Amino acid sequence: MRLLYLHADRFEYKTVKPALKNPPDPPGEASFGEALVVFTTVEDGDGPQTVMYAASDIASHSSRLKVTTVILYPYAHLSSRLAKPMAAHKRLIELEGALRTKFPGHVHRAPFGWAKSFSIACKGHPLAELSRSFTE
Amino acid sequence: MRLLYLHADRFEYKTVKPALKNPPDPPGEASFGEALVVFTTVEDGDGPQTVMYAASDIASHSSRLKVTTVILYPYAHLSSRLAKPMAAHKRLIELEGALRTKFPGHVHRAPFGWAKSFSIACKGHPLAELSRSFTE
Ligand SMILES: Nc1ncnc2c1ncn2[C@@H]1O[C@H](CO)[C@@H](NC(=O)[C@@H](N)CO)[C@H]1O
Ligand SMILES: Nc1ncnc2c1ncn2[C@@H]1O[C@H](CO)[C@@H](NC(=O)[C@@H](N)CO)[C@H]1O
Repeated sequence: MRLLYLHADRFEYKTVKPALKNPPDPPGEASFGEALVVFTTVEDGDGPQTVMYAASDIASHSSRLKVTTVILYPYAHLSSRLAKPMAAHKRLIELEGALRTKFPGHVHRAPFGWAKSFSIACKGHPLAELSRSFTE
Repeated sequence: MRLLYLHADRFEYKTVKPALKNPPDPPGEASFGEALVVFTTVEDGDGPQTVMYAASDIASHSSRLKVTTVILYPYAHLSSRLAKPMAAHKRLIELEGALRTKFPGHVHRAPFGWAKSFSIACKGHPLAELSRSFTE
């Protein structure tokens, strides 16, 4: 699993056209104030262990940043070892649930498999932009 | 070399605090209308060949998108095989020059080694977000 952590002043996205056949999530759109935006690429052989490590790390980083909102944003582009879409969707769902056990604020998982426009205003402090890798 | 191609409606950045010791570029800030934003991670053993492949690909993608502005945005986070900063700066400079030989519009290389805030409004069409890897 490869993550990009962007500490945002604001974030918004809107689903456009699908990028699968039947995307597994409904279309939709959402916008946020200050949040940690976590661009999330599920990799082959990401499993339950990987999910728990990533959840714990997002929680711990969020805690030090003092953010109360985390966006889990499915993203195909951070890796060249992708999990298949069906598995990736499932791991993203589990990540979202595992995060709620570890982090007390708002957790929003964006729709999987839709093309989306988005807008972010990313902070420029030293911890505002970080990458993480998790394996098992 | 690992690239992320974001086809933006608008992009802006502002340098905040440095992230090296003496950053090699001056501080500053800039904003743009529609552009291809190319987040660029220089990897160990990126050389002149790599630069020319990447330049040609950015040019060709830009051409099909019909964009007339390319932002080369130094980015440390897309890879786990980074080139050292001094080499990375040099390759980024060469990429910028090699791009001008291949693409006829505005080329802007953002300051290397500064922390920066930024804002992007990224399009949601099917080619708006792509990743590339180049080696030699
Ligand atoms: N292994 C994986 N990890 C995370 N997300 C994945 C995935 N495989 C498929 N996706 C999702 O399907 C859309 C098209 O591939 C993907 N869409 C996107 O990545 C857009 N935001 C940018 O192109 C994404 O929703
Ligand atoms: N191998 C490499 N490829 C591309 N850029 C590189 C680099 N090594 C160092 N940098 C630059 O130094 C800043 C801190 O590492 C980096 N700053 C950034 O990556 C911020 N935009 C986000 O943290 C970047 O300017």
